Amino acid sequence: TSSALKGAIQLGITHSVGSLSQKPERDVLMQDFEVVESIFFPSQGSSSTPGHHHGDFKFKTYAPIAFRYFREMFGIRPDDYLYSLCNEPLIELSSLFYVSSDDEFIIKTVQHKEAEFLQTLLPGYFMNLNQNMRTLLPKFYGLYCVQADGKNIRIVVMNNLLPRAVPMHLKFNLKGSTYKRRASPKERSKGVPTYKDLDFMQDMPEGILLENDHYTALSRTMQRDCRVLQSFKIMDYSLLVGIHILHMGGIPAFNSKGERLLVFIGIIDILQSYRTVSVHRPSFYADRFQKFMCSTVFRK
Amino acid sequence: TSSALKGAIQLGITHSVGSLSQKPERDVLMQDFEVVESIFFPSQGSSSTPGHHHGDFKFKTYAPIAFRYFREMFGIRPDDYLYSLCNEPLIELSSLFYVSSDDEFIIKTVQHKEAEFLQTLLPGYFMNLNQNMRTLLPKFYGLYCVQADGKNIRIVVMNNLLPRAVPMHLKFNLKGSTYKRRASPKERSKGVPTYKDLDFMQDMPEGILLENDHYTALSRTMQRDCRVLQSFKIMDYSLLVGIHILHMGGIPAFNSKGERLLVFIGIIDILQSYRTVSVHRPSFYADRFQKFMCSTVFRK
Ligand SMILES: Nc1ncnc2c1ncn2[C@@H]1O[C@H](COP(=O)(O)OP(=O)(O)OP(=O)(O)O)[C@@H](O)[C@H]1O
Ligand SMILES: Nc1ncnc2c1ncn2[C@@H]1O[C@H](COP(=O)(O)OP(=O)(O)OP(=O)(O)O)[C@@H](O)[C@H]1O
Ligand SMILES: [Ca+2]
Ligand SMILES: [Ca+2]
Ligand SMILES: [Ca+2]
Ligand SMILES: [Ca+2]
Repeated sequence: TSSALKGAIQLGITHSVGSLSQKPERDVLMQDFEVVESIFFPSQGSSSTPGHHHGDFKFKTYAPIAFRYFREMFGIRPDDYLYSLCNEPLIELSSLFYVSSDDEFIIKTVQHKEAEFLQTLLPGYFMNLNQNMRTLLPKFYGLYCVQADGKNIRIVVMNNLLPRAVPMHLKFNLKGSTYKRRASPKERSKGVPTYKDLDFMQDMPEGILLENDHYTALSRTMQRDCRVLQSFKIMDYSLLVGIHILHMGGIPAFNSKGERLLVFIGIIDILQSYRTVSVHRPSFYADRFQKFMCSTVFRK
Repeated sequence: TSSALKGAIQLGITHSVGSLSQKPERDVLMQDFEVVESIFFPSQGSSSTPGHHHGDFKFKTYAPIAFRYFREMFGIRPDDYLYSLCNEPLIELSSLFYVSSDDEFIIKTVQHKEAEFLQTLLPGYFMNLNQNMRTLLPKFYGLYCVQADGKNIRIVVMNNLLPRAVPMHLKFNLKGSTYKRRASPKERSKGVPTYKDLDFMQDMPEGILLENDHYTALSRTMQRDCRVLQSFKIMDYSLLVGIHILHMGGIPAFNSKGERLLVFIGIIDILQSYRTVSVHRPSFYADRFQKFMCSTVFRK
């Protein structure tokens, strides 16, 4: 019964943000990042909580005020968040993901270790957001946890980098590494294949050309996201990249042949940190990661 | 030999920010707040350090990169900082203060406890600065420590709320408390008397009137600074207030009689925290502090 999770997500977020938009607004304080609040949904029902078809669950909203601030800094009006996520069926896919009917939000699960680490990331995330306004890291809208009979599933709601609205003719999941970085042929048979690194280097060996103008932003704001990531001892993150070819949100690019492109990029899987690996190893992953994307994958 | 401190301040800041403006710029990370860097000035001299008339000292710059960011967010070009402070004599006054020849910077000493607490305040300070852009808290430009033979003097360089450039006809140091809040008559004989709270309530008993427009900013951004301060368990801070009467930086106000004013305000002495006092006591100081200034001291 996946349906028992979709509903518990949808029920609880409504109750969480619903009750918040009545409380009046205030600034975020360091105190707000470690708050975790819990509301209880009996199948019978309660004075606070409506009854439902699914079984009894507690719904846990992590760091609620801080994600209110993050959502607003991101443009996510509360009424839209709630409608998109809690008032329309959720599609699965095949860590475990979902999407909104809208295709604007992605949900993902996260190991207890990864959610706990997100909580510690918040202040540095706040700092990066408020310094590097064109950063590529995940746009985190909320951290939640549904408590089943004796298990916890932990969800982080975040932004969809590749929306149905723009048609993606190429997909890539890149890391700057080579080992097994080649699309499992099971995946290679989708019409929407998310090719990996070796796949890239042969299919697109003259690269993705960028103007002297826009290539500089990338090189600059990636050096920034990599300095942020290695600071926090993070690894195994990919630069996900969808390409679209022509005959408004993304980057404009020129093809090896010369067709005009619009490239859509973002850094994903940033919650595995190492705070046995070496002292200087996450720095190695960053320097590689960046010297790759900003030489092999995008050039001037 | 106060002169031996003025010089050690001036020598070390030059060396600290001088060496920094050659290093290339990057974003602030949580890691940067706890850094403390030390450079050594022998009276003989060194390859790194010039010789001097004063005795040997180590100069300690606290959280250097974070204060570079704070200075820039505040408008303080590095060349100006350095000239003002390190390239012109420093005036004393009669905790121990100085000023720049310019009258734009104030220096103050801080107990080891207070400096150590500033270091912990940095991330919440970063958060407040980047949320409440019209906040009243001290503008901190740097935290430094000069190590004498066996003693340490710890300085925080910050902004002068009452500059010689505007003539102040009134001064006040207000807290929302009454006990001994009445200017020591020793001070009461200066031509520039910094009256306290009881002094205010009788000399200006019809208050400082403010437009419905500007009175709202104050009430709003003070409720914000007080929510920040009590969060950090801080007390004994005063709202310092200088008044100027007419016949461009400050607030415009109307007098009980009706003359047109320009009021200059700021919150000072915020480094005494309590992280024996009650759980809810710093909150009491804030609610009082604010319900005072935004009823007795400024009205609509
Ligand atoms: N924010 C996002 N926007 C668009 N697509 C995404 C997003 N996050 C994940 N995906 C899709 O899921 C894949 C990456 O999943 P991710 O690596 O984040 O999760 P995971 O289960 O931890 O993966 P891995 O097993 O590689 O560590 C990508 O190849 C991408 O196509
Ligand atoms: N940033 C500033 N701008 C202008 N004047 C200031 C500033 N800081 C301090 N002063 C002057 O010094 C006085 C306040 O000193 P402050 O209370 O900050 O230091 P202190 O020695 O800890 O004082 P106290 O003994 O009251 O705790 C004020 O009355 C004011 O006139
Ligand atoms: Ca991955
Ligand atoms: Ca992972
Ligand atoms: Ca004081
Ligand atoms: Ca004090």
